[PDB]
Amino acid sequence: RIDPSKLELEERLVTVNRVAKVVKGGRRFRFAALVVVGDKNGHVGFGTGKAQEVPEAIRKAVEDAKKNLIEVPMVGTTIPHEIIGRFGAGNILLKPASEGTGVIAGGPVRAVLELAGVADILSKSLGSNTPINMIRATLQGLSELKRAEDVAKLRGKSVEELLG
RNA sequence: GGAGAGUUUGAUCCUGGCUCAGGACGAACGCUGGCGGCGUGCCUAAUACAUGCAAGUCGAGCGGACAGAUGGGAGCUUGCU
Repeated sequence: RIDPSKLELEERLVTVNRVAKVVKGGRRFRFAALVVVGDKNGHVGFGTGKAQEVPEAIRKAVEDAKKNLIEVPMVGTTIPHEIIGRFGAGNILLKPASEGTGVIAGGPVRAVLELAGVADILSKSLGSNTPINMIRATLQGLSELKRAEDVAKLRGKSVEELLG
């Protein structure tokens, strides 16, 4: 479903890109923005930020962030299993680990996983070093996650039978 | 038990290069330098070497030399032979 706006969003920015456009006179410098937005309890999202200024792009990032959020399973403050997302030439894989392992991730990706609350991820940016698509490389993989009690309900099977 | 970042462009994504942060040296150089353990210390020339030492041991394997004086005796200077 759609995640409601009845939460506590923390919304720290990642990068700012100044982005041009060439008219009869000369250039026109605007700014681009993207802000990873969420709580620390499993809801992550973002939106684009476009303006003619610095701070109003920060404002309009929050709108589509509250229009588009997504939820992640938090089994033991980890991802419950291993997955590899492949959206648009930026491959970023996701590996779970033990609870002491911290958050080892790429630059913009590290400002995503701490905005999940999930603190145990190994990852490695296989694909390109572009900030929009690396975040698209994360949530697309995080969308394809599964829960332990859910797939047993999908299989019509016991949850403990998935473990033993 | 797996971090990435600058760069082609007016601007964007890819693509693709190199660059960079890290870790080691039997390392050298520049500048400085108080000490203590533990460890290494000719990779090039297996090129040439002054000087000293680096493999001898058994007299219970053996002949002889080699000193020896336990005493014995000799010639006298009492110093010796």
